[PDB]
Amino acid sequence: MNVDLVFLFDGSMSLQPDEFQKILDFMKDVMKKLSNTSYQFAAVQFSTSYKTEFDFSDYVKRKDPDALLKHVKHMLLLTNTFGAINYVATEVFREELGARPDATKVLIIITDGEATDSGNIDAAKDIIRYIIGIGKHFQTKESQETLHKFASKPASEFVKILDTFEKLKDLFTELQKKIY
Ligand SMILES: N#CC1=C(c2cc(Cl)cc(Cl)c2)C(=O)N2CCC[C@]12Cc1ccc(C#N)cc1
Repeated sequence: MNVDLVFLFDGSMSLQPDEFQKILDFMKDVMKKLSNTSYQFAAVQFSTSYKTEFDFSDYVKRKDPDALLKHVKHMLLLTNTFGAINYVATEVFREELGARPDATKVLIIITDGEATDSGNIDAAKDIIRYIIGIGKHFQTKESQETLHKFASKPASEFVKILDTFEKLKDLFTELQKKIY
């Protein structure tokens, strides 16, 4: 499983303390589970601006999820998802940062609300994109469909809607079952 995976997580002011922590814990749990594989990880927090919490080359050093995300500061601003995706496509998937030319590129977007910006995201066309929409903001079909534009096709497979943050645990279990 030679995959270069980037977690692009929402750090807007809409996330309460425990909700942000559950997002961080989900990323850590996934990384820990896939530590003995060819997976390589990078994580970017997005709100109004974007910040690479750790790059692929950082992950490779000791593969310590707890340590890699210990200094994360909850941004608590807006939700500029479109710009965040372009940021990942142009500033994170770079060989200079540890990305592997022959690895399959995957982007996991985790958010709890609609984007506060707009923009072309063709820069991420060679990236497999999943989006995890969490919470009441996505309780209606209409709101859920706004996430389709960020994900790969078909949305039925790349868009994951979770009613609560506790469901991240359920999602993780569901994902693990697929690789046997
Ligand atoms: N579906 C799915 C997949 C992934 C994915 C990961 C995260 Cl963190 C969240 C979400 Cl929404 C999707 C993922 O990275 N890959 C690589 C290609 C498709 C797959 C395949 C797969 C690999 C490993 C596991 C595990 N464990 C399960 C499935």
